Amino acid sequence: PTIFEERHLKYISQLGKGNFGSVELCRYDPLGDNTGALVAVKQLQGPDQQRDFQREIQILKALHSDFIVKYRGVSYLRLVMEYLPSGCLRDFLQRHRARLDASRLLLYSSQICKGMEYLGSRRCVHRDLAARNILVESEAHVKIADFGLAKLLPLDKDYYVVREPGQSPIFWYAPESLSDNIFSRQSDVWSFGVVLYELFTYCDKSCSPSAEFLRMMVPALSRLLELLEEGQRLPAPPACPAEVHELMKLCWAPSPQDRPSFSALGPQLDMLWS
Ligand SMILES: *CCC(=O)N1CCC[C@@H](Nc2ncnc3[nH]ccc23)C1
Repeated sequence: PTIFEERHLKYISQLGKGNFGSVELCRYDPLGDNTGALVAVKQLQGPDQQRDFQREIQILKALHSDFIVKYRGVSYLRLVMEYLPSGCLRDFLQRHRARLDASRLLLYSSQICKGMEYLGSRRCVHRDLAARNILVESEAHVKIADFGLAKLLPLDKDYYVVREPGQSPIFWYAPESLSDNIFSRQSDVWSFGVVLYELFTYCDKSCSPSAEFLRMMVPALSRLLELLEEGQRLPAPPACPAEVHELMKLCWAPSPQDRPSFSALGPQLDMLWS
């Protein structure tokens, strides 16, 4: 049930790639007759990376929420998760933009905020919150995924300092992450603000965090950190409700201690409805 025999995991396709592993679509088919259930299987494509992967597995196994991708088990080596055929929220928002209204965007925002609130209560920093890392379960249900960069906060420290700088697109990182590699539940809040912006632009590539920050934009990271320190922010998405934009601005407070908490954002997102 929680142990998946390797010989019964039948390879179908690649669901994703992202340093230093792959997510594959597999069918767990012990009968070998193509009637078994579909599963998403993560594996490393390294000694420290192996320690990193086993930590990811321990983090995800211990998470139990409707807004967090379900852990199924392991195969001995590989992490088995539930398969969400709708895939990432980024690509989903692009294919269904003429269908999802403000209410719907607000429902996804609420569900993600509930998921982050729960991660925070687990002393877990996600570090990579973005629409491409969030999965769609159904039309009215999103779940947070990709815990490959997630960190557990020690009981006496509310932040974590990363040794080597990030390998993710710089446009989701908080100023303190860009300058000092400081990651905390508050830097996750900053990233959540960028997710709100992604939602309200339906992840449109022309006004995307990368496209729009680059045109507002010496190394690029230092230049982005300069824009941000001056108080420059991403513009309100086209037709964005003022209140949603005011929330993104709060998430984007310069000092981590001034950003609203996930528990304060939730009732506010729910009040705007869905
Ligand atoms: C945006 C493309 C996309 O759908 N992605 C990014 C690559 C990894 C994919 N992960 C994934 N897809 C389906 N079901 C999953 N369960 C766990 C991880 C899963 C998402």
